[PDB]
This record gives sequence, C-alpha cells and structure tokens, in this order.
Amino acid sequence: TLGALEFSLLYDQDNSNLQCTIIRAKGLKPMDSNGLADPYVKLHLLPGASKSNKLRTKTLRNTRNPVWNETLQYHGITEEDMQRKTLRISVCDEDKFGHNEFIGETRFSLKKLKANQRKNFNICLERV
Ligand SMILES: O=P(O)(O)O[C@@H]1[C@H](O)[C@H](O)[C@@H](OP(=O)(O)O)[C@H](OP(=O)(O)O)[C@H]1O
Repeated sequence: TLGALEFSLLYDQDNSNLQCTIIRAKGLKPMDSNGLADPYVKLHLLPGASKSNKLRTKTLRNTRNPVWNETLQYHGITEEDMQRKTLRISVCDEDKFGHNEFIGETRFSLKKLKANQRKNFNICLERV
C-alpha cells in the first residue's frame, strides 16, 4: 500500500546513454502528519562515487498520484557500468523545510537490460 510507480528505461548503447523516464505514481501512502504530499523521485546508480550518481525529478505539490512525465538521462554509461551497476529508484515527499520523508523504492539490475530495447515498468514500491 506504499504505492505503485510507472517508468521506462532505454539504453542507447551507441551513445553511452541511459534514459530513465519517470512517468507516474499511484496511491502514495500518507505518512508524517506534519509532512506534505509533495512527491519527487530520486535515481541512484550503485555502486557510485556519490554526487554524480544521483539524479532527481521535479517536486510536485499536494498529490498522492503524481505525474512527472520526465526523462532523466545518465550520460557516459558504458557496458562495464551496465554489467556492474544497479539503478535504485526511490520516492520521497519533500516537507515544509526542504527536508523529506522516504516512502519507498524499487531496484533494477542493469545487466537485465538489452541494448536499444525499451523496457516498461509498473511496480509496487517497497521498503528495504
Ligand atoms: O542535489 P539534488 O538535485 O537536490 O539531488 C538530491 C540528491 O539526490 C540526494 O541524494 C537527495 O537526498 P535524500 O534522499 O535524503 O532526500 C536529495 O533529496 P532532497 O530534495 O531531500 O534534498 C536530492 O534532492
């Protein structure tokens, strides 16, 4: 009951480009009463040297069913990276002071992606 997340991945291998389209989420769970329903999505490539491994969607306002409809792009992504790394996608609510509450996540092993073949996801978030 944490919510479901919709997204699409495409590895444009010849251009060393991993395109992560964060589409929508449905039924995000209300948590902290002092929090806001201001959801956003964070991407992390693991393992990663921090900083550069992170991308982030826009933050929406007052919604438990956000539609970001946004593509985040990792450039300089090689086959060594696709074989070694995991993409962690986490959904958080931004609070009144710019901090946040973690709702849930999903992970995907990049070696399961075939070059140039888009893969569409509709998964339920989990806590780990
Ligand atoms: O530099 P950016 O573009 O802001 O990207 C931030 C980065 O991905 C952090 O890992 C994340 O921290 P948390 O996972 O702890 O939230 C932060 O969330 P934030 O919006 O709360 O700072 C993101 O905004």
